[PDB]
Parts: sequence; structure tokens; C-alpha cells
Amino acid sequence: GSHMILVTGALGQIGTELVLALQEKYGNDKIIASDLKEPENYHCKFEKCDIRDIETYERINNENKIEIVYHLAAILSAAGEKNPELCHDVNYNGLENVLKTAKKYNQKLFCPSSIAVFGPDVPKEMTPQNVELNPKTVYGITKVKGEELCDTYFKEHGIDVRGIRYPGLISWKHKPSGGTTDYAVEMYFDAVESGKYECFVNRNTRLPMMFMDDAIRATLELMDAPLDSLNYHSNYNLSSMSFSAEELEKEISAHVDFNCLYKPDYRQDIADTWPISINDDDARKDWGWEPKFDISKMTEEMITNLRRLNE
Ligand SMILES: NC(=O)c1ccc[n+]([C@@H]2O[C@H](COP(=O)([O-])OP(=O)(O)OC[C@H]3O[C@@H](n4cnc5c(N)ncnc54)[C@H](O)[C@@H]3O)[C@@H](O)[C@H]2O)c1
Repeated sequence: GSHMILVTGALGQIGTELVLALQEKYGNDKIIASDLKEPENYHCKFEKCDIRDIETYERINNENKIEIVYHLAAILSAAGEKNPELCHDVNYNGLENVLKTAKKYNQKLFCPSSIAVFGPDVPKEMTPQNVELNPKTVYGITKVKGEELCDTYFKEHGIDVRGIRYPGLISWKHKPSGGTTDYAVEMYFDAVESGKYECFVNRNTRLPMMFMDDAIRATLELMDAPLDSLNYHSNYNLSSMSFSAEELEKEISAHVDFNCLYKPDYRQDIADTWPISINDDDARKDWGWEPKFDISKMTEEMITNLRRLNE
């Protein structure tokens, strides 16, 4: 086959790093990036597209002989509370476009979910894989519907679509976009840049978090697993860390001097409805998941690179 891979949402937090990992794994000639606007200074072949534009999306897939899509395009939780209609449109109708195309062209898919599928009616601690999904955000609802649609494509249409309920992801290669979990990223950036941070959640806010290298590795490992080994498809729980905002402040302060003030905003109301930690036994059992970055190791990577960038 062509062995060609498309990454939608390629310019975002995950995509910035996933494109590189896929180029190194498969060879640079095998990877096509797509997002809304063509970037200036960019070492991957790029095809612009709105994920809602089925005609152009199909054309990109056809012409490039795409066999595998890593579908990252989305509107996230905080933006989705501000703009519910946009969130539904982009997330649900974009996903539907991706799945319909996969069925036409016999594609394999990665379509991620989020811990935002969970609401406060199920356990906050070590949330199980199989509990009711009654999210309290628009975004969470889109993700629940998306899990279900993916699993319908798998069962009814034979599409090998896989996905992870990512926790909050922390990275330094992309500027923070002010998402709900972005207080962890921003705290690092602002600590190193200015020695001060105004945190938009309260000091005890405690969410499942993961360093990007772990999330990217998890994504690739899940995609490489034999299909018959998977007991879940669109929606693996996935865990690494669970810490509060002040715990992160104390970790960062062991390395860098900084003033952290807590001034919650609307994003608190999102975070408060999510679990603190996640039971990912099924990922660990079915496909060998184990995280490699604890808070100390992640902190060293973040601070070292951010200090370099601030030279
Ligand atoms: N980063 C996290 O902490 C996290 C956590 C859970 C789930 N996820 C999921 O992972 C995926 C990627 O997340 P991310 O953090 O990289 O998001 P992001 O916002 O950084 O990237 C999403 C990309 O989608 C693009 N996009 C938006 N609307 C579009 C449209 N109409 N057509 C085409 N492209 C469009 C944006 O331009 C952006 O580059 C999403 O499915 C998200 O729900 C992320």
C-alpha cells in the first residue's frame, strides 16, 4: 500500500508533536499534515482543510492515497462552553466526515476522546472504564457522542478506529491555548518567563494529567497493537499523574523562584465536574500501557527547555 498517514488538527498541542513522532516512525514522506491555515515555516507536507468541508477532505485523502488518519481537529472544553454551536459542529460533524471517509476508503483511524466524558455522578477517584457518561460540558457531550459513533463504525462498518480518553496534557513545544487543563502548562511558562503566574483555577484543583511524551507514545502503542488484543476501541481510559495546582506550584518552586496567585474563572466550573484520577487498567492489560514521566521528570524537561527558550 501507499502507507500514507494524514494528521488532522496537525498544528495543535498534540499534533505539533505527533507529526514529528510519526515522521520518525514511518519516514517523513509518509506523513501529511492538515489544519485550517497553511503555516509559514513548516517541514511537513501540508494540505489546508476545514474538517467540515467534506469535498476538500475527501480530495486530500484520495489524492494522497491516505490509509491511516490521526484525527486531532477539535474545539476543546473551555472554547466549547463559550461557543457551544461551534464545538458541536466542528467536533461532531468533523468526526462524522472522518468516519464516512474511512468507510469509503477502508482507512484505519485514531480519534481521541477526553476525561471530559465523565461527570460528578460517577466516582471522582480512579474512575472506572465502564461507568455512565453524563458530562456537564458541551465538549464532553461531543466526546461521548463521538465515542459512540466511532464504536458504531467499528461494530457495524468494520472500521478499525481506536481512541484514548486523554487526561490533561502538558507540553512546552506549543504555546498554551488557555484550555481548561492549560493552567499546568501556563504555570511552567510564566514561572520561567516572569517569575509570576495568575492561575485560573483554585489551588486545590486536581485533575488527571500526563506529559506529552507519554501521551504520544500511548497513541502510537495503541495504534500498533494487534486488533484482536483490544477489548475497547474508541475510548480507553489512560492515566499517569494526579496532582493539585498548588502541588505543581511547589514542584516548580523547587527549581525556579516564582509568585503564584490564584484567581479562578469560568474554567473552574468545568474542572470541578471532572474526575481527579482515572483507572486505566484496561489499557495497561490489553496493550501494555505504562507511563514513564512522573511530576519530577516532567518538571525537569519543561523547565530545561523553557529556560533555553528564554535565553
Ligand atoms: N491537549 C489535551 O489536554 C487534550 C485532552 C483530552 C483530549 N484531547 C483531544 O486531542 C485532540 C487534539 O487536542 P489538542 O490539545 O491538540 O487541541 P488543539 O486546539 O491544540 O488543536 C486542535 C487543532 O484543530 C484545529 N481545528 C479547529 N477547528 C477546525 C476546523 N473546523 N477544521 C479543521 N481544523 C480545525 C485547530 O486549528 C487546532 O490546530 C482533540 O480531539 C482533543 O479533544 C486533548
